[PDB]
Amino acid sequence: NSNICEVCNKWGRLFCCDTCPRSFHEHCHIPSVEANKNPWSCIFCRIKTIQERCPESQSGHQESEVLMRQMLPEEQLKCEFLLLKVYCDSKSCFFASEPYYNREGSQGPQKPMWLNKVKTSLNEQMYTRVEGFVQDMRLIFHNHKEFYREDKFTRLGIQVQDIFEKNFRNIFAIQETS
Ligand SMILES: [Zn+2]
Ligand SMILES: [Zn+2]
Ligand SMILES: [Zn+2]
Repeated sequence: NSNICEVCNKWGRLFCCDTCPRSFHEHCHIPSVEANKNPWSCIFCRIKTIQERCPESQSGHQESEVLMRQMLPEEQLKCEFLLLKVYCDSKSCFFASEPYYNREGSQGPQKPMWLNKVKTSLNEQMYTRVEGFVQDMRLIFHNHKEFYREDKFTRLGIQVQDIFEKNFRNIFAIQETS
């Protein structure tokens, strides 16, 4: 197994996947690494199994159809994995914890949102459709763009949104377009 966490790239108290060489901090994995379970398979491995069981699941889909899907166990898992792929980028730090807004010439968003809030919402099964999770994720970056205006810091929102959107298209097998 790797000697650094797959998500934050640090050493520490690491749990090792039994079916792949990745390792995780307990609360870096999503869901948090399960108490017992021998063997244990990481989210990467669990997603790869879904694909392998249903190869046709990789054919292209329309985003509108994916969004309306109910959050059954496979869709729950896919959203957890997509959230984890965002935390994998170091720039996610800016969006992880609860923000506050006090900048001359700007007003804070009406509905603040942040990664750890989405993480709790998934854990608590608060989303009934994929659409709920995707709307909160996109809200994080939209709030950031609106608040930071012409400050160059706006670009951090564009960057992490791009990581979200690429991973969304991969994980949910969105039909490729020009
Ligand atoms: Zn970690
Ligand atoms: Zn694994
Ligand atoms: Zn199948």
